Amino acid sequence: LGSQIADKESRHLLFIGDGSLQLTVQELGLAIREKINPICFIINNMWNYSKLPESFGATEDRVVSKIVRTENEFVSVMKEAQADPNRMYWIELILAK
Amino acid sequence: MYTVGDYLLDRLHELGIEEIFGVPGDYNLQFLDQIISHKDMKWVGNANELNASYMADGYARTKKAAAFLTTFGVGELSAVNGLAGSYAENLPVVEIVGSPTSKVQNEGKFVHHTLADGDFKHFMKMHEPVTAARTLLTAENATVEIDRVLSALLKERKPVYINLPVDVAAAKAEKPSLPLKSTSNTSDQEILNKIQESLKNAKKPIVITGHEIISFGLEKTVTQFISKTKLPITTLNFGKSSVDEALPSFLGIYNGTLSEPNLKEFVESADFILMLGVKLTDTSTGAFTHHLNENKMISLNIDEGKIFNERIQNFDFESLISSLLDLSEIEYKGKYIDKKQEDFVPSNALLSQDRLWQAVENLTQSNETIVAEQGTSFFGASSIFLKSKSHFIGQPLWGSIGYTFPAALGSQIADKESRHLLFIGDGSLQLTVQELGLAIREKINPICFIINNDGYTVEREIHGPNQSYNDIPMWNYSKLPESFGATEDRVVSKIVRTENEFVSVMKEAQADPNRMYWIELILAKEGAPKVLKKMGKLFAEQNKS
Amino acid sequence: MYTVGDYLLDRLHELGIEEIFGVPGDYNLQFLDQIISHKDMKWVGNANELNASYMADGYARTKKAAAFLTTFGVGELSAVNGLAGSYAENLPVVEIVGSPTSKVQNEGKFVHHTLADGDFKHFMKMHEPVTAARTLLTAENATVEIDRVLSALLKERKPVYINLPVDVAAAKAEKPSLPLKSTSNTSDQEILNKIQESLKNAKKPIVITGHEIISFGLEKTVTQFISKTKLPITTLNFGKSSVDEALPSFLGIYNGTLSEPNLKEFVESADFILMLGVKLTDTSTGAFTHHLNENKMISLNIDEGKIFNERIQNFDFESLISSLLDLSEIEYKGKYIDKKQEDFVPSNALLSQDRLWQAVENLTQSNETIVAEQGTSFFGASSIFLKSKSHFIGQPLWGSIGYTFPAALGSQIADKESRHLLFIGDGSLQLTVQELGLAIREKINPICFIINNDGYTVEREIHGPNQSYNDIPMWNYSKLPESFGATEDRVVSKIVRTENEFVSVMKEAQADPNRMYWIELILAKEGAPKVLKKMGKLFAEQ
Ligand SMILES: Cc1ncc(C[n+]2csc(CCOP(=O)(O)OP(=O)(O)O)c2C)c(N)n1
Ligand SMILES: Cc1ncc(C[n+]2csc(CCOP(=O)(O)OP(=O)(O)O)c2C)c(N)n1
Ligand SMILES: [Mg+2]
Ligand SMILES: [Mg+2]
Repeated sequence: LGSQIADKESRHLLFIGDGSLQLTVQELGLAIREKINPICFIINNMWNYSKLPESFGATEDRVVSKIVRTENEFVSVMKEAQADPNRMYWIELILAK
Repeated sequence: MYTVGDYLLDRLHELGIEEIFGVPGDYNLQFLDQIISHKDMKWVGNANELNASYMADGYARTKKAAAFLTTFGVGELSAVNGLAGSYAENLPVVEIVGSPTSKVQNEGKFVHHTLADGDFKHFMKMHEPVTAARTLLTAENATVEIDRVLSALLKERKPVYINLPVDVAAAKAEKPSLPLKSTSNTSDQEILNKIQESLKNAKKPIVITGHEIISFGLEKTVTQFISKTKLPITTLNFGKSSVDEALPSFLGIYNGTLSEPNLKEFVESADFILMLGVKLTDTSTGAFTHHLNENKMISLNIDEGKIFNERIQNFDFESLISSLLDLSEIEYKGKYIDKKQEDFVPSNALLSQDRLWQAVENLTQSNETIVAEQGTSFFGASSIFLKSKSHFIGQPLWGSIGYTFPAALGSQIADKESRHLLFIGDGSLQLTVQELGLAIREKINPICFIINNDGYTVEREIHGPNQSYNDIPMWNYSKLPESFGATEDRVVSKIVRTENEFVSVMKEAQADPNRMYWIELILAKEGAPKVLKKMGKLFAEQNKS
Repeated sequence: MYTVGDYLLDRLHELGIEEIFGVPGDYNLQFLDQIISHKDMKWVGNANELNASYMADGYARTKKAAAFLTTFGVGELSAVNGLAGSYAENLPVVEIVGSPTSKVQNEGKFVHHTLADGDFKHFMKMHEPVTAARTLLTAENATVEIDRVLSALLKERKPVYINLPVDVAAAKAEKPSLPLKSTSNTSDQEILNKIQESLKNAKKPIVITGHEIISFGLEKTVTQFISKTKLPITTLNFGKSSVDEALPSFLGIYNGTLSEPNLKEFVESADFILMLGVKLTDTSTGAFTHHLNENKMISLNIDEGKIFNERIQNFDFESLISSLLDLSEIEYKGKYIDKKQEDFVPSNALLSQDRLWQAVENLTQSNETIVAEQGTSFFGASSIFLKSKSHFIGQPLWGSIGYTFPAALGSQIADKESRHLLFIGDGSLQLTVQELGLAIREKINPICFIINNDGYTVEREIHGPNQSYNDIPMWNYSKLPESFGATEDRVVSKIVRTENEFVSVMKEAQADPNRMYWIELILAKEGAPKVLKKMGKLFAEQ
């Protein structure tokens, strides 16, 4: 988030595990307030993080929430996210095996 | 000791100028020494002054300020045409003119580079209609005058002229403490609200940006404005790249009835038009076949602007544009046009005009500057959609052929990180070819395409297709670098006839950032881009006896 | 139909103009057709407008009138420097500028080649200080205006400017019946007598002629004047060849204290000076070290004159000179100085500057024109004695480098019977090289010497000998014709390093009148003519 604020011109892509995100998740508040637009991928594997932005008061005009399970879904959401520089993306990846 | 020369150069540094172009003469030597000694400034000497002025122009386009040095009389009058073109298209170029010692000027002697009438004031007078400010420096007025004219450059971004007598350059002065350069008593605030109110209300708005945006280096501002709002945007070819064409709300180039139908219909059916830094010229409006209803339009320019046919006098162009970012609750929720872009599949077919530009569009990459000379090149190239973070240089208002060669080189020097692609016709290259020397010396690496169609095709399309005045001597263009002293480790020379060859050489060139490419394209004389088939008939119609 | 365009061209024919130079543009295309149609006029299109203007200048020098065509804005402003130089050295050049239709100009449209301010009058205004007359033609005023400005050209032999809108060129007009264009007479008669009386009395007179003689094509008059009288004569370098240098009473070039001592002493000890068409400039008077006492001098110029420090305003320059033939009983019985004609003996020694010009002087032939660019070339070449019926082109007042290349070509076209020898430096050739194309197309046969001394030597001699701004990118000059599409049956390329090589190539070139010669001379960067060793120190002083 800090880095993203440091350079608005560089689109940040975050890859964090659900376990770790829990430790600092509260900064989701700041993300919403500061209207910054990173692409956050939260890899699964204990709470239901998908609907976290909504809890922190974000609307679909601010944060877009996704769940990805397949390859097609992944490709689609990646392109969709990169295509939209004006919103933050909150993407839950479910990895196989 | 610190001198007037030093002062001028430090001031030029503050404008962001890192290279000065031009040609030595006896009356500008010595100041030339001062340029050398300044470590933050590099001398890039041209073959001729006209080329220098064109090169400074191109430099200004990219660096956002430029300067070149000539010698009194022969130098300045050689460059006047390029300076004229810098005035016409509004580029911030300083011309420095080294002149004889004030002792000689006052004694009114018949010295070289004069009319032997002892008058030293003719040439500055001749520069009146093509400069925003001019000055003949004295030891006394120097600092004031330098600051006056450089301020005017900042204000208007039009070229300015400084006559620097030998002895005046060597005269004492103190380092500048205060920097160079209100709100129009915030009369800009009313305008912003009217723009904002109009934009909130519009069911289908169009932003049209133009050359003046480039003049002030506001491209990134505009791009960021369009990005957040998602407002539909088009540019004229006079100001191509005043926005990032890769944005999803960029429609293409609006050029009167020569526009692609969908864009034409979008623009001309809009309920609100916001024109920023635009001038409607014959070549940029499809021979004045534009339909931009003034009653639903707010236009802003450097000098003036209009709110729904009501002229405003009093505002600050630069910050007014900048303020567009602080508008709010602007978001376009409508559709655009079908930006369906296809893929080029080459064959062994000989290279045609339309196919060339199709290939160029498909093969162009990001972080590139595209320079196109008047003629087939401009007509074809200007219609291309650029990749992200790309730039375009064309001169469709002033329209001086030969320009793009030096200009390309200047621009390339201005930003080493942006790969320049030059498209110049055989006819035009002949005007300014000598700068090939500089290209080799400066070890810059542009990709030059020379369109050899055995003459002035655009002229052949306007009038006299078969007349001898449209033929030019046929040089062997590919063998030019060798003549000018280039080796294969500096310049790569090709001749291209087919589509496959073209694709291959394009990729090969873009793949090698460390060498300049000199590519001779063989197109037919009869061959012209679709756009020009029409526009040539329209030029003839303008010039009907 | 007969048109305004036709009128202009017929008028131009009467001035003796047989070729028109320039560069096409949309606003001059239709008139360009008219040039083609006229069988008595040939279009010779250049690469750029500046080159065109230089080429028209050179043409004027020889043909005694010239014209070139440009397009509004971009064309005319490119050429302005060359036109300026035509004003400065007083050459009769017509610039025709094709402009948009009067309909477009009146509606004040933002059309190409304008500042998008709807003003069509800027560029003509910019031409004010470097033209003797200008006009923006209309359908109504055309014939009158063409005649007005072409008359001014005849009067002053300075360049003139005609703005020709597309539609105005196509507008109906009648063929001219009267030819193109006196007052002062009693003061002409007085002057002639004063000249004649002074000449009969002088125990040691000197005639000094200058550029204005060339301007009016009075060279033959002057030569015939000097021949009958046997009067001592010298020219400045500003007007070299205003007399036949082969005459026995021609002393050499007077150039202040840089003059050869004997000439210097002759001129400056004269008891009577007759200066015709002369202007004293820094470069033509050895940095103003001339000593021409005004009290023993009658000077005549186009614009004004002096009889022993008494200004005249009222006279006709041309016929006043012509009248010098109708004097009587003038015959000089005194001595001259000394023409130490010594054959050049070449060795395998590398080519030096002083040796070059010695060789050129010895090897030059009759019926030749010598063109020399500012720099080592001008300094060396201007001091040469030309052979009989020879000519010289140099531009020491305006002093625009690059000039001599196009100018040489124009002059060569002007008189196919005079073999041109061009001496241009590497530095200068870079400005105007593109005209090599035209040279090949027009199948003209000049002998071009390129003095490759690896930069601007003259600048190196004034200031900053080792500075980077005095270096130029080094081209392979000999390989230039090939690049521009010449074959060996059109252009012969040489590289010369030694004296023997030079002599050989000179003779070989002069022996072959059917091909152009492209000769690259290798001189050292430090090497400069004796004249320049001094004159360079004096430029620095200024
Ligand atoms: C149009 C123009 N630009 C610049 C100058 C300044 N200038 C005068 S002589 C000269 C050097 C030319 O050198 P070159 O042609 O190599 O001759 P060299 O003295 O080396 O034989 C220069 C740059 C000028 N006189 N005219
Ligand atoms: C300085 C200048 N001189 C003349 C013109 C007139 N003019 C405009 S385009 C053109 C022909 C360009 O021919 P070329 O570069 O060969 O283009 P192409 O054949 O690719 O159309 C001419 C002569 C001009 N615009 N600018
Ligand atoms: Mg072409
Ligand atoms: Mg040289």
